[PDB]
Amino acid sequence: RFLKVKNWETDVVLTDTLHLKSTLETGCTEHICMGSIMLPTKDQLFPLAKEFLDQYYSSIKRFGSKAHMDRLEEVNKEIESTSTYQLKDTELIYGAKHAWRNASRCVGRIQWSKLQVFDARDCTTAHGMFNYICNHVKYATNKGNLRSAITIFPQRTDGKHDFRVWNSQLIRYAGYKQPDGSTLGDPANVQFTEICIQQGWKAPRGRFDVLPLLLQANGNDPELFQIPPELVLEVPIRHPKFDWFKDLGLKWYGLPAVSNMLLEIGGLEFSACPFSGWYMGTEIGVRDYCDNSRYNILEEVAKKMDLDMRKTSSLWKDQALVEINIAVLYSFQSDKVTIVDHHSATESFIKHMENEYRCRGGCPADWVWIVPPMSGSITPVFHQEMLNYRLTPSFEYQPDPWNTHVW
Amino acid sequence: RFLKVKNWETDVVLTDTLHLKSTLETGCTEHICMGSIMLPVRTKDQLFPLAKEFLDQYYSSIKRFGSKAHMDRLEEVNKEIESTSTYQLKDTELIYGAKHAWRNASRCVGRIQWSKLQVFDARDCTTAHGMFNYICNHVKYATNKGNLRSAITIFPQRTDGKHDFRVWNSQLIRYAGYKQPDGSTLGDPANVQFTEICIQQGWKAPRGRFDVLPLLLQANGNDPELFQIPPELVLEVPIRHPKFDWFKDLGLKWYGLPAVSNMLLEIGGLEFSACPFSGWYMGTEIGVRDYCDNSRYNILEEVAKKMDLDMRKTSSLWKDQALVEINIAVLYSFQSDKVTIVDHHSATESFIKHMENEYRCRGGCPADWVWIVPPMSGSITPVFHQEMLNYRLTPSFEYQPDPWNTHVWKG
Ligand code: HEM
Ligand code: HEM
Ligand SMILES: Fc1cccc(C[C@H]2C[C@@H]2NCCc2ccnc(-n3ccnc3)n2)c1
Ligand SMILES: Fc1cccc(C[C@H]2C[C@@H]2NCCc2ccnc(-n3ccnc3)n2)c1
Ligand SMILES: C[C@H](O)[C@H](O)[C@H]1CNc2nc(N)[nH]c(=O)c2N1
Ligand SMILES: C[C@H](O)[C@H](O)[C@H]1CNc2nc(N)[nH]c(=O)c2N1
Ligand SMILES: [Zn+2]
Repeated sequence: RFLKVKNWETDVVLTDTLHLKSTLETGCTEHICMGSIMLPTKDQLFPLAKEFLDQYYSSIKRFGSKAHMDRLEEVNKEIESTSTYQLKDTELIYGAKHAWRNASRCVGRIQWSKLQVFDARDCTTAHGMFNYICNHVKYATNKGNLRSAITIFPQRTDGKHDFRVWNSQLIRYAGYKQPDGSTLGDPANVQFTEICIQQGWKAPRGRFDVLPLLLQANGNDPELFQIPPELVLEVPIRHPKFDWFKDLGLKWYGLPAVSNMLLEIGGLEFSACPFSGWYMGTEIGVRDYCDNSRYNILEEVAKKMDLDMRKTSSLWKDQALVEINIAVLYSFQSDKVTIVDHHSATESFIKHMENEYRCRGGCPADWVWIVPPMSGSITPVFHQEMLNYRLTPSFEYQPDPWNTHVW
Repeated sequence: RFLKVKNWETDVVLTDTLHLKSTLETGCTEHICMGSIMLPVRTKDQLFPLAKEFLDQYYSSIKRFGSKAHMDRLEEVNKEIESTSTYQLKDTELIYGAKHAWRNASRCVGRIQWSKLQVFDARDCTTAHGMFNYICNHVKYATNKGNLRSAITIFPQRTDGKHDFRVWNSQLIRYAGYKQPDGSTLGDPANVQFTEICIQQGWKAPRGRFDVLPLLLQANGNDPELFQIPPELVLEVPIRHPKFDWFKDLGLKWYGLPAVSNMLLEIGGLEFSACPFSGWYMGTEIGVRDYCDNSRYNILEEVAKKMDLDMRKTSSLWKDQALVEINIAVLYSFQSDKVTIVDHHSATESFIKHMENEYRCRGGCPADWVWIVPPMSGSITPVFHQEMLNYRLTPSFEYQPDPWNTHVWKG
């Protein structure tokens, strides 16, 4: 019931007590582990609200205070009469910060307490959402000195009036098919790009076209908006050795901003809650550039380096992978746009873990996601046992709106 | 109940029914996943159903389920258990069992080869000297002058727990580690403790960076005895790099035969505590883990310096750069010396095919993602994008405590 996690590089052992507060389920059973699967009412709501308020008031050293009891009081009254309740700003911010703190797949959580929270619960229209999102992008981007942020739109009422950002990220590149049968741009966004087209986007059928926002306010049909170019900070990718690298014509954006997730706090659901931090270099160079079903530029780079691509055993893929990632880090650092390498990030995360074990009694962590997609075992997290479990407040996946939307 | 795993590169979806035949616990619960945790005397009582289960499996595989031969065998095993509190496996069952423990080994990326396993039956063995001879023959057979063949040698099963056969080495072939008084380590830091035991047991240590350890062998629960593997049987490979000539001057070499000697093989309820097995190396086991782990030989810095990389900030990716050249070196050296080795691209690609073949013909393939994904360049291998289910089937290989922690010393 009290569990130990060992680091096999340092023999450091930590004891987890925090998992005993876990409420949600993992997909795993005692007969089967699903650790590598990507996705495994008034009476319902009051316990949830209670669990949250209890931990909020505990966090501000006022557990069992009259203020605490009064709040539980007031919230229960509100639920019974209204079937829902509203968070005070202090609770909202605490909840958002803790949803990040509890995000077991996020390596950047050492930063969790410095989140800037934008309260957009007063928003009513897609133009309103657009304004808030532009403000978020500009704040977070900060001319390249990135700052973590979340913007929180109104909570779900009866599920017929949901606020949704249809984009998976605020800033992504379009993807179009060709009669050539190949794929132009980012293959990840082919389907979303088409929904932009059918809704009326005028695509400039290029390779790196910043997608428009598709914004749904109050269960209404979603609308298109172009993010002001001047707010989208982009980075041309060059190598600090290979002059020919720039001729590949690669660029990437500075702001990584997840916008399709669901923020759950005290039983309330915030279906539109885009958030951003800053890039770990591998996200771009390993995943975005080298994944087969993404930009998949390995062979092209490999040829330009004149590598022996006859046999896999020359490790030409590995050699090219490294240089691409060198270039990404270099390009971002040169243009003074915040970025972290996987060595520094994972080093920070081990520090955060030990802090969390020390000051909270544990830290949920999904090893499959925390270990970087290159050079796994030369980063300290590889050797770190981790326990994965779900705490609330939380960020949850939710279905794509185009499968659900009653047009 | 059916379970689907998806490959996120190819969108190939597979369906697992095999997990239903899983009995053993995983460590995980509905509330916690222990997928990244490394490690999360049997009565006649529990023994017959374990025997029956195994023999039902055996007889299904040979298309003789429910046959008279099947029924007579259950009867025979039942009677033997009831009167002797245990039983002996036929040779055919042993072979079937060992192959299937390999097949079920969820952490082994090499399982495409599972049906090709030379099984050596050493159940007639009674002494440490006898064990040494059997292990010598295994090393010679498996090495095959560089053309490696998978093999396993099976010593007699556990009886009362007081007469265990054990190989105290973790691998048949490994280099000594020596803690120096200044806190540094000469040789392989992983084997410091075992090296000390050996020395205590009377081993005369040459005290160099690459000393092949002696075998420490326990027969029938007696105190273990030291033997030296004949050097001529230990195939080694000097590490050089195809383009960097200073690389050979690092003085590196490795042995060619990877052989695990400390696991327990469970078949039909019987426990085989000494069952050393060997395959061949995936290059990253040596180049990534053995050389570049901070807690092992740890040569990244020295390699990096000699390459004149920018080592001032990690963001130069000097570590990733040195790591790659070292792994190129390991592959180059082994191929050049005609010693069997597989790169992680080839091995993972084959595993995906194996795994897909297993879903069709078998209804599943238990796999541990945390272990199947290679310790470098993970996402440019197909396994990274492959959802996998982990569960425990028998026959199986299991961990067991190190024998120096449990052994009752005779004198
Ligand atoms: C500030 C620097 C940050 C860094 C370096 C960072 C790093 C990462 C990385 C590398 C991933 C893996 C994503 C993938 O491979 O798809 C991730 C996922 C995630 N991050 Fe962060 N992050 C940061 C900020 C944030 C913030 C501000 C939040 C929320 C307030 C957050 C919440 C999450 C969540 C919920 C996931 C899981 C996403 C999923 O399941 O697809 N992160 N993070
Ligand atoms: C023939 C080529 C083989 C290859 C390329 C191969 C590859 C591997 C690799 C890379 C690992 C991970 C080891 C680690 O990181 O500690 C492993 C583990 C394992 N393999 Fe193999 N293997 C082969 C043969 C075999 C054979 C012949 C057996 C048994 C009959 C076997 C059973 C296992 C088991 C039980 C493990 C898990 C060991 C542990 O948990 O420490 N493999 N294999
Ligand atoms: F389960 C899935 C199946 C298919 C696609 C998927 C999308 C998952 C990969 C994306 N996860 C977020 C990636 C991302 C992008 C931009 N920024 C961040 N980000 C920002 C701060 N922290 C993370 N993360 C899930
Ligand atoms: F749970 C643990 C905690 C700390 C160390 C540990 C040892 C792991 C490394 C051993 N795994 C086997 C390594 C190995 C060596 C030589 N050959 C093979 N090999 C041969 C065929 N298949 C694998 N494997 C476990
Ligand atoms: C199938 C497997 O779970 C999947 O490929 C995961 C592996 N680990 C990951 N890790 C991160 N950070 N991001 C990912 O998208 C994935 N994908
Ligand atoms: C903590 C973590 O489970 C541990 O370091 C694992 C990670 N994956 C591994 N994978 C392989 N093949 N071998 C290992 O020793 C490990 N170690
Ligand atoms: Zn699990």
